[PDB]
Amino acid sequence: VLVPITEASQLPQELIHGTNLQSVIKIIESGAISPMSRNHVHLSPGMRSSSNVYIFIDCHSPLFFQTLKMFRSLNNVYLSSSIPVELIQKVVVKGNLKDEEKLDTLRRILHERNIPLEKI
Ligand SMILES: NC(=O)c1ccc[n+]([C@@H]2O[C@H](COP(=O)([O-])OP(=O)(O)OC[C@H]3O[C@@H](n4cnc5c(N)ncnc54)[C@H](O)[C@@H]3O)[C@@H](O)[C@H]2O)c1
Repeated sequence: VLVPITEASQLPQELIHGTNLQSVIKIIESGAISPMSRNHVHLSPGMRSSSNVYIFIDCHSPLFFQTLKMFRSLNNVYLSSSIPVELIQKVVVKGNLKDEEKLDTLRRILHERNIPLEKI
């Protein structure tokens, strides 16, 4: 069962969507993190073990609850409506030597949208 999240005071300190480098490029280019198979986008308070990309949602955006409908399951996982990339606070990628070309792409699209990228 899910309960509603309607006030910023209920948002954790960070809200993270774990993914890989190929999805985060598709995410930025299509303009939104979409629920896909599931009915909601799954977010971890701050994931698949193979997730090397971490998308931080800006929990302090004045437009947060005008853009997302937010829920929380009893085991503390946050479920949301489509998240526009413009609500993305920061994208953190664990670098792999094999993905150096994709990261240059990610660097450009994120700058074009003024989303900061951090490579660890
Ligand atoms: N992703 C997280 O950080 C997170 C948070 C908490 C728990 N979980 C757990 O993980 C499972 C959910 O799987 P999931 O979160 O990987 O999602 P999912 O299994 O439904 O797979 C959807 C995939 O599509 C990607 N995607 C989203 N928007 C896209 C777009 N516009 N273009 C291309 N790709 C896009 C997502 O990043 C994700 O990799 C559940 O068991 C859930 O409890 C996930």
